[PDB]
Amino acid sequence: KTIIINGVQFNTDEDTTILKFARDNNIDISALCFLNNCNNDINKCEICTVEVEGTGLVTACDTLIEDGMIINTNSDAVNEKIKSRISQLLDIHEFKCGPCNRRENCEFLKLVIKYKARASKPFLPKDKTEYVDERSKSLTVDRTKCLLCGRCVNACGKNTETYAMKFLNKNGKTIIGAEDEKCFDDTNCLLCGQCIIACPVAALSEKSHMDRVKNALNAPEKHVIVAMAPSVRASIGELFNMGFGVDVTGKIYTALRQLGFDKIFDINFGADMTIMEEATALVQRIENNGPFPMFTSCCPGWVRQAENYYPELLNNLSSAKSPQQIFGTASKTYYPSISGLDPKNVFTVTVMPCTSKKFEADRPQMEKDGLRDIDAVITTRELAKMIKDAKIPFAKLEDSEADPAMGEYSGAGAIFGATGGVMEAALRSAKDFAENAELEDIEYKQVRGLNGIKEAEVEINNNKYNVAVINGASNLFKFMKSGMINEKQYHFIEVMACHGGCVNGGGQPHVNPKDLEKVDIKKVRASVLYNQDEHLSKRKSHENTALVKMYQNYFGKPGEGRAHEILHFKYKKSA
Ligand code: 402
Ligand code: SF4
Ligand code: SF4
Ligand code: SF4
Ligand code: SF4
Ligand code: FES
Ligand SMILES: [Mg+2]
Ligand SMILES: [Mg+2]
Repeated sequence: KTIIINGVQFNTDEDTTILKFARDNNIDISALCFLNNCNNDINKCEICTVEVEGTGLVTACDTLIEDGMIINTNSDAVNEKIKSRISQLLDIHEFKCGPCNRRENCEFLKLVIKYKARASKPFLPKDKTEYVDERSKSLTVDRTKCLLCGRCVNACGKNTETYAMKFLNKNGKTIIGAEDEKCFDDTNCLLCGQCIIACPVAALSEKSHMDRVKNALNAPEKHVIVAMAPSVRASIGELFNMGFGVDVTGKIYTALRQLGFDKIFDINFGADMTIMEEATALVQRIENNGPFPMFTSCCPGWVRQAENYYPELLNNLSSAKSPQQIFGTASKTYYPSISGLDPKNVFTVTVMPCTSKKFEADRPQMEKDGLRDIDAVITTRELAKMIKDAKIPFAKLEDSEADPAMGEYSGAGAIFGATGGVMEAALRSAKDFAENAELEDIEYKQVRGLNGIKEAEVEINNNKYNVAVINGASNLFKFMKSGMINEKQYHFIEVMACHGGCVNGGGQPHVNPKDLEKVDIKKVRASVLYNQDEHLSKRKSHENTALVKMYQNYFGKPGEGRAHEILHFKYKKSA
């Protein structure tokens, strides 16, 4: 094929779109509604408009290149078309970037600046209450910012296949939202926040917990613990112009101390706990020849998916609490026993790459004697915002260490944030538990990677067992519906709602689609975790000294008695 673009001749054999071919050859073509290899089929944004000689104006993002095409990407007609579309978007957009949470990384603002577009008449809604939905424990909608680009709908479709995010006809105009415009929590929505990640503007956000945290910090009698998820140390640096794949653990500890948190712990400790319980439970099921399979339960998105689509699997879920909740429980029980603090004055805050964690933390039964396991959950973005608001020079901070009591962790706990990490850690402990030995080779590279469905045959003590890692909610649906679950007998199955694992969580920093083309964000974020695992002395959860001390001195033997009674949570289906 011979393609003429802006007077430049190309000879190619590729069968692709104008947009992709142009961007492969460093030709600038703007785009908005195009993301995840699809656009808004109904109301195309037409920001990707180009001029094809003989045909007229076309959308580059969904138009294949053809031999003889003469394309102009920067003609006056094209620019006036694009500018017109952007102006029409501005007509329904509250253009107040000042207090906006996407001010520093908004795509729409970049487009407005680029094409110098102005609204025909500024959209200044006086009461935004009709435009805002904050009923959810995880997600919030601000339709004064919504461009109706459909990116959240497509992302929900491709990531979860639930289509919990839909186009709706409200009042006679189109909005996006949950089924029947209900609160997302009350639908089949997983609260995974992939829709947020896909959003180019501030229309979709996480349910803020920053005020809980601030009020707790400023409350004289409250002792505020903070603990960050595995993924946070591999991600937040992005929001401080430090680049991708940068380990910023120590800087985070320092920043948290400067924020005024009273205790600095780590969720990876909780991960080691979860492994302590779950590996024990797995060995128990192995020696009892059942029941099989056992599913992980640490992902609240997956838990909600099971609740809403496969309740019969609820009794197959591990009873071990997630690292977050198990850490919280221990923070309300064990921690006061080694600190002298009044448990009621303890306020436990987690930092998560996840929006669903907010819902998990606010589950009614996630408490004991009137004390919440977790009192607040802030996302990576929220923590970054809190750091910036405090004018803390994050990139220049010196490394500090976490408080040891519930802050030490192994590499096994460290790799939790990546798909297949929980599986690998769990196997590392379970083999040692079952064989009553301390094995050398602990790396299970078969369960790693971005493959949607991963399988492995592991040999434990005498026999062989089948494990599966489900990478993404849509892949859970595929795994179940295709009957892959019935092809063989599975014994242990990991499920993560977000493809790539928690490193690609709904509470993670937004990334420019261009940088998304430049960088494999999932592998790069996971690389930090695996690198931490490689260079750590202890690489098994049961080799965690602080954790071993905690079990020996307080909880006793895992998987039973005190440990089972306090550190476990069971989901029950309804009759
Ligand atoms: N609880 C918990 Fe987890 C741990 O440890 C996080 O904190 Fe994850 C991450 N990163 C998130 O959110 S949840 C799913 N299990 C894998 S990792
Ligand atoms: S969504 Fe973007 S363009 Fe709209 S107010 Fe916020 S920063 Fe400005
Ligand atoms: S919420 Fe965001 S992603 Fe969804 S249609 Fe509106 S602007 Fe697009
Ligand atoms: S939170 Fe997840 S399941 Fe719910 S609408 Fe958004 S992408 Fe879909
Ligand atoms: S994979 Fe991780 S970030 Fe995504 S919903 Fe599950 S726990 Fe949250
Ligand atoms: S980016 Fe092509 S129609 Fe929206
Ligand atoms: Mg299309
Ligand atoms: Mg305080």
